[PDB]
Amino acid sequence: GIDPFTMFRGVGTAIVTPFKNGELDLESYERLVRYQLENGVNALIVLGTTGESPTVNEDEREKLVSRTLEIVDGKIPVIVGAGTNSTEKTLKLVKQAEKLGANGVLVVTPYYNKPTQEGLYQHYKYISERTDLGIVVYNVPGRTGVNVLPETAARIAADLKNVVGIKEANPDIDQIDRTVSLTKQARSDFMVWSGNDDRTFYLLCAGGDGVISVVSNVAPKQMVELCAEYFSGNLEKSAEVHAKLRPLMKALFVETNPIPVKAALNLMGFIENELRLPLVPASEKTVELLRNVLKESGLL
Amino acid sequence: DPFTMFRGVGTAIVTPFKNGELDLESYERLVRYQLENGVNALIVLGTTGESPTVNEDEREKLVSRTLEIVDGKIPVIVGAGTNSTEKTLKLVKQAEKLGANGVLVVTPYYNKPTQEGLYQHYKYISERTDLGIVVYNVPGRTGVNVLPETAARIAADLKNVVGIKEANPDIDQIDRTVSLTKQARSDFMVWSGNDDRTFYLLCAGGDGVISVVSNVAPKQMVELCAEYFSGNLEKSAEVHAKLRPLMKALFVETNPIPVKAALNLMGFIENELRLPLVPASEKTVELLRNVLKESGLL
Amino acid sequence: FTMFRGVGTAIVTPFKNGELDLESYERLVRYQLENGVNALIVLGTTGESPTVNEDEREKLVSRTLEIVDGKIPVIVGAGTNSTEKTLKLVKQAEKLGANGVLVVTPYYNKPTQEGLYQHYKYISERTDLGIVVYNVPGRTGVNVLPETAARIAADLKNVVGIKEANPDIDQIDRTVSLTKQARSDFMVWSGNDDRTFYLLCAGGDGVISVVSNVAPKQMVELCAEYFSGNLEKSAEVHAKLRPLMKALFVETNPIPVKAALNLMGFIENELRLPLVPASEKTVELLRNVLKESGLL
Amino acid sequence: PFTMFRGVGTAIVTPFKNGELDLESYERLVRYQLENGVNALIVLGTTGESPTVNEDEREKLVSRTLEIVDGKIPVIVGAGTNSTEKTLKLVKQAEKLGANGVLVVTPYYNKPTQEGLYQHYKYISERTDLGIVVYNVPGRTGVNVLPETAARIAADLKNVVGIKEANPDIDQIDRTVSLTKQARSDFMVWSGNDDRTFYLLCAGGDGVISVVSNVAPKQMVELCAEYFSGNLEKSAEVHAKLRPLMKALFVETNPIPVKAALNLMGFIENELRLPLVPASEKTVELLRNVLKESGLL
Repeated sequence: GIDPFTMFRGVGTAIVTPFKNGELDLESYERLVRYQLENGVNALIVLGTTGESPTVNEDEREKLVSRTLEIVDGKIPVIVGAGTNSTEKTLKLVKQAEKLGANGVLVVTPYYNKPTQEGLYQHYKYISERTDLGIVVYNVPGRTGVNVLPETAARIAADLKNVVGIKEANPDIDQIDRTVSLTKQARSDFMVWSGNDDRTFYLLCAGGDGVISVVSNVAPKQMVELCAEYFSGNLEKSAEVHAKLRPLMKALFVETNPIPVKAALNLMGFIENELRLPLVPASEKTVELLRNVLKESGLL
Repeated sequence: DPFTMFRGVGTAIVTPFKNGELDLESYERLVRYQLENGVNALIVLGTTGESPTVNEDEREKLVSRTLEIVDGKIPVIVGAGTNSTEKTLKLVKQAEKLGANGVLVVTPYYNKPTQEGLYQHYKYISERTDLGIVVYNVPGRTGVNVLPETAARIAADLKNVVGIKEANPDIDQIDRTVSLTKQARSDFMVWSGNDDRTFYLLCAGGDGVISVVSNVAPKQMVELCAEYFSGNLEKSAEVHAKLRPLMKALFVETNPIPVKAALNLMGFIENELRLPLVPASEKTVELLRNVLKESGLL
Repeated sequence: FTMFRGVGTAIVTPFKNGELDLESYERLVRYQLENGVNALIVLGTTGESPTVNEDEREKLVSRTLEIVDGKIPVIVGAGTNSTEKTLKLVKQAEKLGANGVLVVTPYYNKPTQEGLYQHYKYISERTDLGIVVYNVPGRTGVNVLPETAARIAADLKNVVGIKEANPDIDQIDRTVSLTKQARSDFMVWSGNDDRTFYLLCAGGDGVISVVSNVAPKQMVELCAEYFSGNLEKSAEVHAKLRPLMKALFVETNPIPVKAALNLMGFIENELRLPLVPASEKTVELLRNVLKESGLL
Repeated sequence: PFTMFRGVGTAIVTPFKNGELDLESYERLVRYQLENGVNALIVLGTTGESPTVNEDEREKLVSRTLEIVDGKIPVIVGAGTNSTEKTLKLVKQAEKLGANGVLVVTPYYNKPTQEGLYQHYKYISERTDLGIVVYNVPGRTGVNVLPETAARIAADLKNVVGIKEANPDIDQIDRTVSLTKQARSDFMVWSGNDDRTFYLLCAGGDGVISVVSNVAPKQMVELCAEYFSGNLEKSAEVHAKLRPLMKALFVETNPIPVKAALNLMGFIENELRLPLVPASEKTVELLRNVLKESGLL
């Protein structure tokens, strides 16, 4: 089976997970979700890297996913980060998300253990055969130590009907170009979304479908506009939007994400600037950089 | 406990599987092969032991069986780190309860902590456990590199941290990790995390290796270190050069895929792994056949 | 008007019996002019500038200029890692009647960013010929920072543009953006065939090409579709050309392209040491790709 | 055999003053090298700014070097370009001037194939009597000589005496030493990075062609000499003590920092030729501190 509502185009926000006094801060979370919804965002990715999946426990995951679904109420698909480096454990998280009523799962290539390409394929196949959710492959070699080859992504697209697309966070334009080209040749409706905000414009140019975004946490309307202008055939306006957002795109990565984005959302009054070890709050220099860029972007 | 402060070879031992379960009889044979050949420590449930796919119940069985066989002859150090500081503490406590002599704690992978984050991660754990802790740096797998200055800060401040397994292959890092850590604390241990860097890490002033190659060639890796420690640098270098083909072959695919194929060729285990890992290709198996034969191991 | 838009072909320097093959060469120039190429770059990397002596240089540049008869710009590779020698080469180009010079960042000696600025400044002030900065860190060991490129753009009016062969999309993006903010009319051409489409999307002006040696009409088309406002057709030309773009770099350029031009009957497959002719594997690949491509 | 030195070969700078060779300062430097026990001199290497020294100056610099040295140690002349034809010419010029050997860089910028590199050195080998030193420096050239390629060279071209290995990867260092000496037992492998010298010696190599020895000849000599004497701990201690200076000399592209340093020491004018320019104030201040710390100032 499969859930086609996961086949979104445009911006899917990899939303942070707000904490306060060491627990989930769902009141702040709800404000953030509504901020996304009110600003034209087309999907919500919960418990991705940006949402600190490594440090959110099982009971917290269920609470956060359920609350998200309640707020969203079917307006846009809700896609849940649910991948580890164990194929068995990954299936368990996928099934928990399915049980909760999620539309889809975002499933990272196993990190740290560096599986072969055939291993990656078998990993997704095992999951694909045991769920009715739409599955999004998540490639981010900088974090995981492994890169899904475009040919491997294409084989997945052809064989695993459950897998609806891929979040491509390898910043190499050769990879972006070939991932878009090969997967869509294998299956014409396979989606390819940028996993890098600053690659979005070029991934659209390559023939892709949008972005699963960090920037949209703080600037959803602008990221939406970037994509919307492109799809409208207004390449020049899309590029101008991309240009305008550049300072913010870079500033959100001067330290490991989500450290800067949480500092920025705290500056804007949405959340407490609290993360879980081994992550720690942004440096004073990062915070000063964000303050200036946000003010210059009219967000503060 | 100075027991964990081993010099020489600590074998990062594989976890044998058969028909989807732990193969503890094969594991016992491997452990005895290690003991018979003079290795100075065992590291259980490291990367080579497929820690990501071995469940909690299996971890208990595997660690208990190891201690039963080893019977206090050499330290048993248990891999017990995740990318969550809270969960890592839990794993370390379980390891303590099991009777581990120490823990090997990988830098959090995938979430790319800052240097202050790495420090705080080890400080949090170090202050809350009675066991010796070995920092494990392996940027190629984790996405993060512990700077030599950060390792030195850890050595100076965290008395519980007994040393570092340094698997960053850059000789500049190797040189500086050894130098800065031992300046911070004279008996801070530094072991190579790469078999083919062992010789140079020894030259840099380090203490040995936590090894993949010793799963199949324990005696030769022990000889490499022993020749060095006894003042015979050129003989150590010769041992190194003779092992180089085997050292290279064991990483032509992601470890432990080749080492399990090798141990299977040698009759020790079934060639079985857990997804997302899969058995070695025919090309890899053929290479191992040749290299193991040349080495006098087949 | 060295400010060309579209395709500027980095043409190979044909040899035969260890001497310049000026006969084969002229055919190739015509092959170029017939298919709407917008410029010619002579004695670039692809033209084996390192192994072509000064007399050959002169004979080659003059023969080129006579054939082109002013139809399109002739831009001559004239750069070494010595600022003083580079000037000598640039003045020579200027005297033979070149329209512009392609000046590679000093290779091998890894100058500082200030060093690169003073390098182009010194040359720029002692010539009245259009200058193209040429950045290709993979070969030279140095990368012109976009901010350095933009400082060149703003300060040195003689510097007309940059050939950007750093394949990193981040660099491509920033080079285009900063230099054009510094100076609206500053030109940025791709130095990698397989980056052309993206460089165009980035606001660039075309490509100084290797592939165009063998498929000039297609490269021109790739650009023309883009300039006309047909982004999708352009991307398709780009995808269709992908096999050939890759095949031409399976060994160090121009080893593959010369082999290809030989398959197509244009030149003899001869290079000068330390370059040697393509392997059999390379040749077989090229034969297949060229056929699939309709060029053989 | 005279060319087959062990220990320190100084890649000596080329001094300039008011735009011309400063042979008077150069002679002072050469004497500083000899006095401090250096085992060879490499002239017109990267450190000697070979790209910007004209043909006439090359001759004047080489001739003066041989006159001062008068056969005490091998004088090896940097004589390689990215053109095989031109390289042969420079090699012949060096040979006619009386150089004891030539240091021949892998062709830079045109990225030759492994076979091309082999044919490049074969072509030169068969056409001169001088000992040739292969110079591998991928960071500057864009090409890396494979250890297997260097071993083929060792086996085949009896005229090639050794290699200056400036690829800083310890794997490459290890395998270049290992494979070349297996091909030919007396093939020399010298480090082309000061901060790799200790490890290259441990690998079984033969010393270093050095930048640091320009300012600290005796210290670099001691590093190698302690190792060769079987004094591993002492060699390691020299290595550790030289770390600050080794790093400071490359905070900007060599020879920018080493010229600033020699100028601080009063040996030369701080003048380079474009596209090189003098060291920044930050670099100058670091060198001052590091040199005083090292007892060189």
